[PDB]
Amino acid sequence: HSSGLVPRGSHMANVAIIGTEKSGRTSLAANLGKKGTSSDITMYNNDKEGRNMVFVDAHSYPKTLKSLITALNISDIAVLCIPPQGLDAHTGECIIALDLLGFKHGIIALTRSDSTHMHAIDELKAKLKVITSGTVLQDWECISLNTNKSAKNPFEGVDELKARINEVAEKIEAENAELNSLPARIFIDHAFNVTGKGCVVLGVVKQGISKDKDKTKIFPLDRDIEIRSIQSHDVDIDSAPAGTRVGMRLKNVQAKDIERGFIISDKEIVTTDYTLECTVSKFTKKIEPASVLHLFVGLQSEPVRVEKILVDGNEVEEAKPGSTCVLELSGNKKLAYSKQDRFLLANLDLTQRFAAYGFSK
Repeated sequence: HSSGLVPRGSHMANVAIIGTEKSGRTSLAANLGKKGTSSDITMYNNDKEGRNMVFVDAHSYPKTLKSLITALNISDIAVLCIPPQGLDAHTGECIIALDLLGFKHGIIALTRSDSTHMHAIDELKAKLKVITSGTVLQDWECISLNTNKSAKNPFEGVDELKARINEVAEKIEAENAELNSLPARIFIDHAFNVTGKGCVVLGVVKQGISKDKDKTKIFPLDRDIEIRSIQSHDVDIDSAPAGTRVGMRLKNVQAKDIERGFIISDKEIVTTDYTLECTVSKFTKKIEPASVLHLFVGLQSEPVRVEKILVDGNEVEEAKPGSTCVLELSGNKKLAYSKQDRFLLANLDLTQRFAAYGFSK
């Protein structure tokens, strides 16, 4: 039994459209759905074509990492846009980020196809088979396409991209369904006041099934809240299973006290310090005590200091690129997380800024 006249269906996909400067990312996202919420990321909704699809354009990357990492941690499928001759520093940084995230499901869009030739595209596909070997991208399809209605081959490859997104989406729907039996968690990416509605948050159910009228909590505030209604693609629903992009009206909390990164759930860890078992990228600088990193967990991102580095429980003066270590980290702000949440560490002053992933010890 469910609300309304026709069940939602577990038909949905949340897709991140990412990549380097001048890669056709925004034009692709903009031609795949209707412009919705827009901050440092922009949602393009499309519930007109079978799935409730949300495409998130990380338009503030490469300027900021938060734009990219937010788009990624609310999405289940990544479309990495690489333009002709587009093997540059940011395409490399995106590949490294996806691989440090263990991001399973994606597609390479070889954009701007009308600006290039088959034989060049075949050479770039060959190249990418190399760069992505032994990474999570290794078996991602590369689809050549453009979004130029005036080209000789207008919108070639867009139908093929969409068909591959739907194939991957079907696999993710089964994976997310397995998570329905877990306790609900919802990650919030936006919060605002709505006249006559009060506190509304937008987010995605990460696991479990969130139900209308649930009495639960919000973290890191650690405050009791009630879910007054859940909306998906403009329609109120009684329940929202894992994977569902939601808008929720909340009782007992004010939008001004919520930030992107807050979590609705019955229990989360809240700390300002972290002890992480980390795997350091081969493509970063050795990590040293008392140095500065940026930490991302869920949809949160804050500066941290490395207090202590251990290898085999013994304290060391460095963690080399491409090594494993424990990092004791300290920070100012209280963050919420559970142990399943992958942490990413960055050095914002580098060229390739991603340093490591880790999990709470």
